[PDB]
Amino acid sequence: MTWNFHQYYTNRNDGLMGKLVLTDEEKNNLKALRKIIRLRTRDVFEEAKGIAKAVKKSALTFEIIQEKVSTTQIKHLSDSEQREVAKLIYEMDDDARDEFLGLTPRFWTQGSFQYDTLNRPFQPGQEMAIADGTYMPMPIFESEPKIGHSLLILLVDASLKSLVAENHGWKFEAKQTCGRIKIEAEKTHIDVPMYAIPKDEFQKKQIALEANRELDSENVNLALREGDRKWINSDPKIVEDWFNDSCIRIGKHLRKVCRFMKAWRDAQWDVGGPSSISLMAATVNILDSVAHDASDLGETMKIIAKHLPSEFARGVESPDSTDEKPLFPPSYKHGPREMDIMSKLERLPEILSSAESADSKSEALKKINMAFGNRVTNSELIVLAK
Repeated sequence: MTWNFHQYYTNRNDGLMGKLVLTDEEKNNLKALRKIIRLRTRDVFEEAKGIAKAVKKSALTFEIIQEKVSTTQIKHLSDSEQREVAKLIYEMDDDARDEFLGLTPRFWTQGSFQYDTLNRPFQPGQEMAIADGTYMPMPIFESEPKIGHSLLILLVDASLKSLVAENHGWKFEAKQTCGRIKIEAEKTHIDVPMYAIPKDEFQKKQIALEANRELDSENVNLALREGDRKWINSDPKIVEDWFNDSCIRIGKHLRKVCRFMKAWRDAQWDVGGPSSISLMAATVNILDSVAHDASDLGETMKIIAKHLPSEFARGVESPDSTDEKPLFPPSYKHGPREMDIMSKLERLPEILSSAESADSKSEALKKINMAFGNRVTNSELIVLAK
């Protein structure tokens, strides 16, 4: 016996894609959540700007400024955080205060929601994620921009915390690269990294955009929450463009197989396993260099599973040239975490082979479900090879 799994993988109702692709409820939910954060963040920034402009209008004391702060949504910060915001607004010099009054936060979602490879969570504790970056158009800087790193972080945190304060079952979490809202009961969290981008360039492109119906990566700076290094050059559009380009170059099946590999990962580890981006990059390298047939994703997945251990062993380069660190280290550097990852990857082609030569459709299903978990239950998707 030899079985074909193309329908197992791709059927949009009962097949693996049918089980991975977010429901409408889930997808509209994530969009509603993102919209809610965007609205509050713009509101919080206006409230702060309103105070700034009152300082510009007439020299207000520091005590008056603390008073005004305490009545805005910034009141959801800690009392030390609140006075920190008041101090920063009070201390801003004329140049910085003008720039701040010009600042309007802009938004852009990154990650799997944007790559369109966001899977429904499998194991308990696994969550849907969405990252919506907040971008701050400001003059080009080195060291520190006119509008402080500190002030920008506090206002974004104030936005998130004001939303948490309005929602039972929401929780705020501060991370090194973002603020986070988690809604455990909805298996959802939203990340908000903050970026500085050149203002003059942003304005120029925006005018052309509206007239005709991207920014220079080197000056896109990710804010870091702690440590000596407040900013780092990091442009999420690099990876985003690379992946979209890869999809065009390889074909529409690229997104499906990346979903399958992420689903494999979610089934093999409740927590941990290779990052999604290392799997996508390794898969892209394989499909770029190995002949395969998109009309049979059963066969294509066997090709992928066969070549992934070699990809990971030699180490997986980031498609972003400016990242020094690989997405995954080469063998001579592997510790326990990577060794565990190598063992799982080496097992995959064995699993897919045993499914292919199972005695029946029901056993073929059980065997391939060792790789992806028991999500697909309709064994009739599995057909005899011709």
